[PDB]
Amino acid sequence: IKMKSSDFLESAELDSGGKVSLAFHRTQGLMIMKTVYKGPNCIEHNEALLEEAKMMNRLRHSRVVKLLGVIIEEGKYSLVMEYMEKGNLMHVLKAEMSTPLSVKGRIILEIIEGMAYLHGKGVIHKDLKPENILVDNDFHIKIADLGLASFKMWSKLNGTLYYMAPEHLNDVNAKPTEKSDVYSFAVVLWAIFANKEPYQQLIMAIKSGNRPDVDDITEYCPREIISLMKLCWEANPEARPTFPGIEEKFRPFYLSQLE
Amino acid sequence: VIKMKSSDFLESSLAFHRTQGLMIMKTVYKGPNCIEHNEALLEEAKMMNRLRHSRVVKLLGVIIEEGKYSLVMEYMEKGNLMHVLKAEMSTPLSVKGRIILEIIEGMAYLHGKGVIHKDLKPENILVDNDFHIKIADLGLASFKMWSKLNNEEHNELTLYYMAPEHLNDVNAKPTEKSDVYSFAVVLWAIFANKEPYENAIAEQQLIMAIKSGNRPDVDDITEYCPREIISLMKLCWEANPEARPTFPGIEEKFRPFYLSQLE
Ligand SMILES: CN1C(=O)[C@@H](NC(=O)c2nc(Cc3ccccc3)n[nH]2)COc2ccccc21
Ligand SMILES: CN1C(=O)[C@@H](NC(=O)c2nc(Cc3ccccc3)n[nH]2)COc2ccccc21
Repeated sequence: IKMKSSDFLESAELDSGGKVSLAFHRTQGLMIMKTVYKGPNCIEHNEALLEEAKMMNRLRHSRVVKLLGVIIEEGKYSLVMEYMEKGNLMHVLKAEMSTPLSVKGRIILEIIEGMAYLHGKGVIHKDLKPENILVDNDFHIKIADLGLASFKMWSKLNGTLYYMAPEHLNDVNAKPTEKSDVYSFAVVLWAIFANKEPYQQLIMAIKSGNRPDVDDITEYCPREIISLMKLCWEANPEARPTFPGIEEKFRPFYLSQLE
Repeated sequence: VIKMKSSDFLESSLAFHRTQGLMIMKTVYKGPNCIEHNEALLEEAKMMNRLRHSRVVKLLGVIIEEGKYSLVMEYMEKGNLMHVLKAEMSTPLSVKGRIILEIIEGMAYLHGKGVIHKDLKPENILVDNDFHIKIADLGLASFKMWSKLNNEEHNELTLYYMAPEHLNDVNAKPTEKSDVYSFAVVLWAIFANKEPYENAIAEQQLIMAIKSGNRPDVDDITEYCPREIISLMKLCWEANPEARPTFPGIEEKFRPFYLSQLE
């Protein structure tokens, strides 16, 4: 679960929309490394910082990012994850060539898959956003936690409200649920077909019922997907469906009309 | 709780359900119906109905009626995997490799839910009109109560893919590794477009040969199976059950190779 800088034959640092380093590991290959903090070795939380890593490494699914390990040496604490060549969802959505409707259709279903898996494993994201959806060179996605919203030990060691559920806006104490991530998914649905980010006075608008304008989407989007985002960004969390329920409607649809 | 009425359908078994599409039925028992033995039958069905995954068959319902105990599931138009590989129209590697990866995902799902198949074979791998697959249990090997109903007196009612340990004189209980062996043989048959061991003359010659280390003929599938899938099936059909990899382990090995060389 823990690696050494020496296990990497070569490495390069790339800054993206951040401060990550790509390295070629001997046996496994290309991985992304990020130094969480720099300073003297800790004494209080080092034991459970290695256990957090073990818990995350055991979330294995095709649509979910796998934490490969941790590098702890001479006052450095760094997480190691797999490499997604094309960066994140918005980078791919703002590219010159338009992403085919078929590929956008497949991405949505893969976001559903990864989300249904994490929920089934008792994991609530609370930070689902295009910046957290990582795309490989084959246009397949993996859900990541780059804002350390689920890495509580690693968060202590060292933000978009456009995707945040209204129940969480001006109510930090409310517990994040499966319905919190469904709301974020609806805004992700919008950002996919609109190919851009949506939108104190904004927060009260979103709390009243204001949502990203469907009319702002220029390119072609099915009426059925429009209805799916509307339903998922519903004010009452109880009215919103679950990811296995989104999947049982989206999968036949994708297979009949988009694949 | 998820019990179907015959009212929705028509007789054949094969029926169109209003609002749920075409379905295939299996009438397991025809005779006197009694409420006591039925809960055990309804509960087991509710148990299978909760194995929900894109690559595993979802039992939709049961029809417990007078003179009819039936299992209901969605009809897979192209039949089993074997019928598809043996068809006139040749299947390209991209489709075969996607089929292989679907099997792994289905099996990783079932194992993660504690389900050990015990009867993994091309006959239990079902295909739709879009060349996507589902893992079934047509032999009722996991259906303890429905299988017992299928063996009554008052009622009207394989070898090539079995692990060496189960062919053995010892014949211990199945494991996850038992299914990994079955998978290795299916991998070979996907690339051979036929059942293994054609050159076998006697069943006991076969049984003793597998226990000794005989496996499907690798030379018959170098036309054309990548060296990667060959090493994989060789690893999955190892004599020692503890030396076989896990399905999530096989998934982490097959997914990157399929994306670069086959998709
Ligand atoms: C280098 N790098 C990482 O390793 C990052 N890892 C993940 O985002 C990660 N998501 C999962 C799956 C998961 C687990 C829980 C919830 C959702 C998904 N497992 N790990 C965190 O730190 C970074 C921060 C910024 C850039 C790079 C990194
Ligand atoms: C009508 N019909 C069915 O429903 C058949 N069902 C399945 O094979 C089935 N596999 C699973 C998942 C699963 C669960 C455990 C292990 C593997 C897979 N769930 N159901 C059984 O009986 C039949 C016999 C013949 C034709 C049709 C049917």
